[PDB]
Amino acid sequence: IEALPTHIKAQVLAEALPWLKQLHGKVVVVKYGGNAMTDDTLRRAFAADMAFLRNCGIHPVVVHGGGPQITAMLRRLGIEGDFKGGFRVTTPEVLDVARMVLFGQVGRELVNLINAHGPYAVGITGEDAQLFTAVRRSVTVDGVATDIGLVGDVDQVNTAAMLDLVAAGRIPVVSTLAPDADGVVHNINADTAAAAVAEALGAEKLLMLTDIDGLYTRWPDRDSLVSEIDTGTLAQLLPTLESGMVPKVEACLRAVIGGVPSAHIIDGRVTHCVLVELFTDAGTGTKVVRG
Amino acid sequence: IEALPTHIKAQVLAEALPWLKQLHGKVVVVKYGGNAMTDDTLRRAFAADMAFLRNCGIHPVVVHGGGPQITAMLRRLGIEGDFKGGFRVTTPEVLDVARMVLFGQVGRELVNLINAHGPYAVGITGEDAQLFTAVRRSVTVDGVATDIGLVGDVDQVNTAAMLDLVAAGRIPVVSTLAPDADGVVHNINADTAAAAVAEALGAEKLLMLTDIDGLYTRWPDRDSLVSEIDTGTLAQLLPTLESGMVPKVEACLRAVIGGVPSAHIIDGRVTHCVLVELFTDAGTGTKVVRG
Amino acid sequence: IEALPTHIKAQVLAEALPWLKQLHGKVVVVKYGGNAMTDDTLRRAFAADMAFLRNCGIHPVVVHGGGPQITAMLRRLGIEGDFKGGFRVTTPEVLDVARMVLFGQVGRELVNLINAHGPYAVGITGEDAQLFTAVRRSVTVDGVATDIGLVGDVDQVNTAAMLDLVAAGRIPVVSTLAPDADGVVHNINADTAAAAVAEALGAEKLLMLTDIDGLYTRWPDRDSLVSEIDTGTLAQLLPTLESGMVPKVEACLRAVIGGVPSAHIIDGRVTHCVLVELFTDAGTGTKVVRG
Amino acid sequence: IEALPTHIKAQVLAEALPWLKQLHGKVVVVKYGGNAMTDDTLRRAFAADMAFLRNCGIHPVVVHGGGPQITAMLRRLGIEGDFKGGFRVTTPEVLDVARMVLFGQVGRELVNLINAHGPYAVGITGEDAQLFTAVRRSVTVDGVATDIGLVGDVDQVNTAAMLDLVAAGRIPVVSTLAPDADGVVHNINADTAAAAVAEALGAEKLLMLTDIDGLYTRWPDRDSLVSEIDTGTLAQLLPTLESGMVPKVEACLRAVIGGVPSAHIIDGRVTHCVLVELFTDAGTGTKVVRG
Amino acid sequence: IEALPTHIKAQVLAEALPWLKQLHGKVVVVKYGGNAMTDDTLRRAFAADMAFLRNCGIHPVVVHGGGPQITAMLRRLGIEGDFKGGFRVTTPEVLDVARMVLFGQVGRELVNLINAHGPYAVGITGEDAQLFTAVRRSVTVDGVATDIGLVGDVDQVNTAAMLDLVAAGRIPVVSTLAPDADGVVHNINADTAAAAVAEALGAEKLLMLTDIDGLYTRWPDRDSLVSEIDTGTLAQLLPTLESGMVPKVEACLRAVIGGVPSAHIIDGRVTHCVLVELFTDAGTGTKVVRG
Amino acid sequence: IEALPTHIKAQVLAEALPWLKQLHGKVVVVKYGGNAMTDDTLRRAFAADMAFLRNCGIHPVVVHGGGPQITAMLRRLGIEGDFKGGFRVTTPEVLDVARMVLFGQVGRELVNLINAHGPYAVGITGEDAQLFTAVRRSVTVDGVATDIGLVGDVDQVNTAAMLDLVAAGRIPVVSTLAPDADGVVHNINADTAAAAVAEALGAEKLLMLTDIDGLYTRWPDRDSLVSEIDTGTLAQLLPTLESGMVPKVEACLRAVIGGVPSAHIIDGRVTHCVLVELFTDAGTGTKVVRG
Ligand SMILES: COC(=O)c1ccc(O)c(I)c1
Ligand SMILES: COC(=O)c1ccc(O)c(I)c1
Ligand SMILES: COC(=O)c1ccc(O)c(I)c1
Repeated sequence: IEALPTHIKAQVLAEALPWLKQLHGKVVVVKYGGNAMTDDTLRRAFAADMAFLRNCGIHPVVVHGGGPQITAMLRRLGIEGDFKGGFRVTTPEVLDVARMVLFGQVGRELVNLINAHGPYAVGITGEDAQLFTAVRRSVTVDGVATDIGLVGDVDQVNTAAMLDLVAAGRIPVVSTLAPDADGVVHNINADTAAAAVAEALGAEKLLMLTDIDGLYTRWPDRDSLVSEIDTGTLAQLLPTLESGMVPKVEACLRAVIGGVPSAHIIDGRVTHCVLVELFTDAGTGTKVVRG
Repeated sequence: IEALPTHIKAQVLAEALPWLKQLHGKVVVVKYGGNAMTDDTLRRAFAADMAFLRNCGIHPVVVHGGGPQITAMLRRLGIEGDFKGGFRVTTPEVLDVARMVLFGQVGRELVNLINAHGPYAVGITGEDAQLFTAVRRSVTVDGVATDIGLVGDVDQVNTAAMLDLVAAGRIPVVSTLAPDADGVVHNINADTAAAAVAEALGAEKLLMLTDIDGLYTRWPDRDSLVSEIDTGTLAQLLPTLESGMVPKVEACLRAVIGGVPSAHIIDGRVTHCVLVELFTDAGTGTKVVRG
Repeated sequence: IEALPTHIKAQVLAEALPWLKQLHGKVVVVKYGGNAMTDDTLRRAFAADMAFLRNCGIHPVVVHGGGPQITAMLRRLGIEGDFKGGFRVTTPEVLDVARMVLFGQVGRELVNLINAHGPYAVGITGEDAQLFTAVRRSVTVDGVATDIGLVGDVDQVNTAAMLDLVAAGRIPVVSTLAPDADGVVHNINADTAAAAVAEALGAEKLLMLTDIDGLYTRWPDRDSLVSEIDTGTLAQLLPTLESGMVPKVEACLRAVIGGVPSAHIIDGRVTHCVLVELFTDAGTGTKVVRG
Repeated sequence: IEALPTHIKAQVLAEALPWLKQLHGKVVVVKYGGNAMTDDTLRRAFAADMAFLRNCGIHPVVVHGGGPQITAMLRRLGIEGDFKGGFRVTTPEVLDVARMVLFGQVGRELVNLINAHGPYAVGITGEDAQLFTAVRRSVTVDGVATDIGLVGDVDQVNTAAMLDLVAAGRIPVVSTLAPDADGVVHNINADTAAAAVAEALGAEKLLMLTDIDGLYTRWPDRDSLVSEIDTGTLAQLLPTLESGMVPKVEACLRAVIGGVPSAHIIDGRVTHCVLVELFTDAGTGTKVVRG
Repeated sequence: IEALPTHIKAQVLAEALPWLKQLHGKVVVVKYGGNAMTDDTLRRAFAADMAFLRNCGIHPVVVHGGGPQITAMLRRLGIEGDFKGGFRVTTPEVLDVARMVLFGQVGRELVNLINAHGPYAVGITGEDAQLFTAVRRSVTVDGVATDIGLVGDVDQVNTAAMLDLVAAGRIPVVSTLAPDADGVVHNINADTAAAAVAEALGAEKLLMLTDIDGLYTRWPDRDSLVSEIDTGTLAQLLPTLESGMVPKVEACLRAVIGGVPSAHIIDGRVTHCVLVELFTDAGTGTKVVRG
Repeated sequence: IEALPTHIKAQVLAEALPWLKQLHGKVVVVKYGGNAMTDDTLRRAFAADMAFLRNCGIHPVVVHGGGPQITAMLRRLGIEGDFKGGFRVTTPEVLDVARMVLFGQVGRELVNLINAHGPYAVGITGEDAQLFTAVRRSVTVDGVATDIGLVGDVDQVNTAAMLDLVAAGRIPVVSTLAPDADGVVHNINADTAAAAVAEALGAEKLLMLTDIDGLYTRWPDRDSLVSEIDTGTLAQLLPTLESGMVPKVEACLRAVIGGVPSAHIIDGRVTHCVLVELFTDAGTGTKVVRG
């Protein structure tokens, strides 16, 4: 820990200066999911890292999901699911559970972890002050698209009140639930949502915390791994990717095409992954830029 | 509805003018519980009334409880309670349920009901931006006081960020959960809490929505009912009151002694009770002032 | 007064909520003339109504005339008039009298009536801080137009300083006198002027207080009366109207065509007419919209 | 006009610099009466001088009277006066005439004269936005004091809204009429009033435009004239002064004792007297300081 | 000094009022060189004149040169010059001397002279907060252009931070040294620079303090002197001017064509020349306007 | 450089978080002298470190000296010194040289080094906008105190305009020259000055860049070195210190007693010493706190 000469303790800090300039006064949207939210030691480091950005004058906006904890509460409550394709149909009953688990349990832990370093985080959904709206989403079941309930994409973002909040010195911890135009609340996929917030707010970077080292073009060839890719190439390769990392990837493309400078798929198993990806050239992840 | 001559439609409005002057630019804390939150028609009217205040330039702050809905989720989850006196011991397991039911279910309905009239409500607990803190509370079991878990009173209120919020045009819908000084979240009794917010913010009025016509000194003598009372008399009469209305009453006294001009115990069974109590001399409730 | 059940006292208030939302933060120009300014009881109610709007966060701007009081001072002073058509020629002598009666008598009563409810009203003419200018107006005598002295229409409005004033929480009570480009003060017809202010300021509504129930297309067929009309129809019907209500009508059309959402011709004999027309669907008057 | 070498045109300007520093950003109250308001050439110069101060960043506040023009309108109207001592009893009838002559005639000329140089002046009385209040004043008739109607001294000044106005770049032209606490408007002596405004606003200087060269201790010994005097000496000499200059003098003492640095009694017959007194050491007037 | 009747002391002041209106709230760039900076009495008057403008609410920006004092320090240091044409080649050694003489000696005197009247002046070069940049300049030696070292014209001006400074009440005293795009500091000709600042800031007037009465078209015919000229005529006459006044003239044309209303070539031997040129019609100088 | 595992690249950054919280939004005064200003590689790192603080939202204020460069210019100019004790008498001739070397050479390098990372630094002396004043200082020659010319201590600091500057996002690079009350400029010892600025501005930390590892109580016993000390002990030990480090030490005590939390004597030979001392527990220097 300290058997490390100082002369180079100084050097690692001093090589963060370019990215401190790059990110000073800018929005950085961080999608936070996977194991980064399961292990206590990683969780506290993630929190402390949000504190870090905010004591450098960067404006983080956290967007979290919560698949597994939702399904655990549904079984605990004995709510039998219905499944079309692999998707659970989101009934009014399911929606209310998703809402109370995402907003009243998962988001609360992150808010309390970040607020140990200061009065920074505040939790919100699209319902609070109409910050964002949803629009119902059908999924393609297998050729035919069909309805799987009250799920949707982010429809509109109140960019104004959002950047009021972070300029006021606050870290928004977002739960991806939103009203539609008639007031009916839908659950939104947190990867998609994070790309939609990042684009609305003119974020400098989208950070996608995933449980993989990075994007392998030829999974699992160890050296197929890639550290940077354009949108156009990533687009043509999208249909050849593993099931779970497809949402993290179209989020990246919809954001970078949407004008975000770069989207990053990083390893949420590395402790302090965001500090590594933002202020260090030794990034585990993969960068996505337009092209 | 309209078989009412207009010449007096005009008169009822014009007699709201004194209380519009009294309340323009001021904080009004409304504790919202009882049946006012059970019946849909009353609920929508309560929401529309919060919208009303806010389109007159009054600054409402809603504080809600949720006893019955909490205990319903505990039984649904099969969490066996422990009971000292009549109090349920609030385990870490119970606390997390209280939190997710108060913040992720009950507060969400009120936020969505108010936001049908505009981007006004935002939900918060004392955890968000450290708005308020708690301090653990023992209750007197029966002579001896003893511990009944993670319950406490409101400890400190960030008056500053709170009045920033309402001046920004927002209606805070508060869930009474708060960190203590070491970050551990307690459940706070929503009547107490509402008196503590009202005092911190320099509210003009505390409104206590209860399921009774008003305070009867000699329950149930029909004419023992009283429309106004001082603190000192109400204090001496406190030990002679029904079990459930004692918390609504010491909240009133701790607020009015605390410098709030008046606390009001009103009938949440009357539709639009807050509009009646605030802009009309035909108030069902009972007013509490210092003396 | 109070033999009116409360359950419906509550209902009349709660049905003002849509127009409180419609009018919150907006300009409402009220032309104030006729009997509304002759009877003390109506006058005090008009004042209290301006106070009302301002304690709901609406921004009233009052524009008053004063034909009869001017001619009374001219006779009291023994100033013999000259008359072309039915118009009095406005000499420098007449102008100074009009000015001192409109600004130093009539406007002063309204300012003092409104200021019994608070420091709200301030009187002004177009001369103060160059708020508006005039341009001399000839009238068509009977085929030929000819000069009838220092009378004119509103030329330019300093929209900026005007909306500074009402955002500063003030109710402007305007006397319709204005400099021309060379500094010479003209009298302006207060109906015209009110339409010109309303258009300049982006008012939500123009309210024209008149001494009639509303606009009768076939005066005096009792049922020719109409509650709403477009500009285009009202235009084609303008040449068929009574002598005194023509100015109230072209003011309405020049304002609504000018982009004001609606102009209203209301009964200033009804006590609290503006409260009835603004927050109630039982409006005596007639609404004018574009078409 | 120009047969004046420039080398000294430069010198007179450059010797205004100390008083530009002294007066930059400060309030200067100017009481404006006497011949300064009767002759057109002097009047225009007075106006242009107010424009001058305001284009140097000084904050002038003009306070005018109007004895003779009031009595002319009373005779024109055939209102017979009643006289106790030499004072006219101010009936409700007289008050309304005073008000309409001061505010609707006299103040209007000054506003239009100043506004030829820019949108600067705005007229006001104590009735507008409750800027100042009056309190009824009895005068000592001759030993015994008695009532002479609705006349009073300035009671309270809304210092706040007043300095809002001049910081907003406006020159207030004040008519000395004010409500009392029950809303009844009194006429206030414009010398007194000017001392009361100056003290309330923390004026740097009070300027009293009078029709005399200055204060002669032994009128009419030509060399009894004095250019500067303390309060205490001026106090002891007050009972030995001419009838008309006593009000100009107790105004001076009540202001300078009230904390205004200096009061000045200047010759309103000199063209541009205020420019001479403020930016030149060749002042005709007499300075009053505390002592 | 005072044997000058006051009645006309008043008149000279009152004839400054139009130019006080013209210049209130505007930028006036004054290039300050020649004898105006050599004689102590003229220097103090120049300073006091900058103080003057700033206590009238004008925003002066001073730009100074310093040819002779630079060459004196080079000889004092024994730095042998190299000369192409009549130009000294500006070596890194020469540049550092120019910088320390212009910024650390010449500008310091002016700052301390102006700050005797108040905390107004602040010295700056283009290096401070990157206020302006330079671009290297070759001069035409005699037909062929060639390099004469680190000299350049003003490249870009941070108009924003510049007008922040003067609105903050400060008088910038500029030394004409600026970084290029790679950070290398060049010396800039102070006449050119002053025209470049004036254009960037939207100055009302450029004042060029020169050691001549004005521009003589046929030097030295006494009556060839001219008080006003357009750009187009001045352009065609530029190749027929004396060696030293050519830079003062193309500065004038590049500024007035650049949109500055007028450039003025004035006599810095006249004491208080800027006060004479700005607030008096007896200007020694010559005005340049577009045409 | 990169043969350093990342897992601990992450760790060194994450251990800066406490001092980022401690220093966010605070003033840090850095005295910059010694070798830190002689070697190019150290100089650029010092600059980049000031950039660092400013892209974390810390407010650095640099105070530099320049003994050796002054004496070099005096010899280059052939100015013979006069010496009382070991002190050079500071003649008007010497002062002007000190001023032009400190402000026009030394401060210019630091400004240009910092401005390679952004428009941040601005140079100033106490002469600019009267930011600080001096008061002449005699030194005790050897028992008797005597005059050694225009040298003094910092007299008063305009705290207001100073913190305006850094909140405006600027890094002040201060040259220690200041006017006295009569406008005469003195040279101030840059260690003293830095303690005086730090106290005036409520700095969080004073950083004293020195050419020693730290304070040795028993120089040169290698282990007499100390990492933290109180004021009271340091006071009693002051008379037993080496000649050159006495000024760095009484600056520390006058600042910490003056209410600065801590003063630090650090090794300006270590590259990036300020980054090490501020964001790392491996500090070479010695901390001074009150006691
Ligand atoms: C626009 O929304 C807000 O301002 C907001 C929402 C939730 C909060 O906890 C807080 I503090 C502010
Ligand atoms: C732009 O005009 C004004 O601001 C104004 C005019 C009259 C007043 O009585 C007041 I207070 C403000
Ligand atoms: C943009 O530059 C400045 O704000 C500035 C520069 C130098 C100063 O002495 C001062 I005070 C402000």
